[PDB]
Amino acid sequence: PQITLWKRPLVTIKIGGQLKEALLDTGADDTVIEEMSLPGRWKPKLIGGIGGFIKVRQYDQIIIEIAGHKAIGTVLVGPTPVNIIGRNLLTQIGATLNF
Amino acid sequence: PQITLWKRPLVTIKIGGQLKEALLDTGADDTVIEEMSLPGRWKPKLIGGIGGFIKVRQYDQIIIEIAGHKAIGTVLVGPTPVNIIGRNLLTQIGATLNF
Ligand SMILES: CC(C)CN(C[C@@H](O)[C@H](Cc1ccccc1)NC(=O)O[C@H]1CO[C@H]2OCC[C@H]21)S(=O)(=O)c1ccc(N)cc1
Ligand SMILES: CC(C)CN(C[C@@H](O)[C@H](Cc1ccccc1)NC(=O)O[C@H]1CO[C@H]2OCC[C@H]21)S(=O)(=O)c1ccc(N)cc1
Ligand SMILES: [Cl-]
Ligand SMILES: [Cl-]
Repeated sequence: PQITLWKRPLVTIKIGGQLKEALLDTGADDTVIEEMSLPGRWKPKLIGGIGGFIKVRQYDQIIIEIAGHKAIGTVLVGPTPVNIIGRNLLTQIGATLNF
Repeated sequence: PQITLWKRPLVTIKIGGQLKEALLDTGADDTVIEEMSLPGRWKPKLIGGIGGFIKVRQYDQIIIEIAGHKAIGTVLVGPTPVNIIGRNLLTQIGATLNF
């Protein structure tokens, strides 16, 4: 699609066999999702935004469907107030900003 | 332009006589920058992100050039780690997210 920005750019995602929704966020370097179970080994990380830092679990090579488009990459899990799709996955679906 | 997301989508911004850069951020409702030169009195506001909530300085009716395009609207000054152009101004310059 072509998504205008009068409201938050939220899309349906599928991760871990579950349908969720997430914000398409060109300001986020990495994808961060609310607490859930994912396969494989994780590594502890910190991410910082407005507000300060949070503790997250880093899982690698996770399959996610974004608005019907498959992407595979790193997913961070932790206490974000909203699920966020960052640039590491937006690049895999060929998302662009246009003006 | 049609901007890919392999690196941060930074663009030139001009406010008054000051040339700066800022992140085009579809995940930000509001535009927030770290400093503006001699901008006068502000109105207090709070905003929240990953991390928690911060006090910012709200300024209305600011004329800002964003990647060559003129916008007029609200700019927040506060402790943001990177200057961000949020949706309140992205809509004025006709930006859309595409995939
Ligand atoms: C501040 C940015 C450079 C970075 N952030 C992405 C950003 O889009 C967040 C994404 C976001 C969105 C909602 C809640 C928390 C975080 N937006 C945000 O803080 O916006 C603030 C200004 O406008 C307001 O509207 C939303 C909150 C306020 S972030 O969420 O801190 C972040 C940082 C690192 C990663 N990997 C993922 C996310
Ligand atoms: C996304 C979180 C689950 C990540 N964890 C953060 C941790 O502080 C959580 C933060 C936390 C807090 C509440 C709910 C989930 C996670 N605490 C926690 O798991 O506490 C456990 C012991 O008490 C039990 O009750 C709460 C969960 C259990 S962590 O994996 O230990 C970890 C630690 C350090 C870093 N940098 C990154 C990750
Ligand atoms: Cl530019
Ligand atoms: Cl002043």
